[PDB]
Amino acid sequence: SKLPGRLRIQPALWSREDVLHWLRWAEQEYSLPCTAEHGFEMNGRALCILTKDDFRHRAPSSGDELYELLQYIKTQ
Repeated sequence: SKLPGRLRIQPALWSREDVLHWLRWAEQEYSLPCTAEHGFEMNGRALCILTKDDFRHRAPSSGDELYELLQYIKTQ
């Protein structure tokens, strides 16, 4: 329920591995269908430039809550 320590940095600094870790953490945290781990093959700087519509394109069932989760982490 608490964010993994490696993800406790501004997301623009996340590695590609961190992004994948984040998606797996979010799927567990939100009970999501798990069909999203391989639609964000990019690091955090790339992830942070995607729009909400891009998230919906890449994760049609969960993109909005993933985007909103990322937006919250960007405030931390």
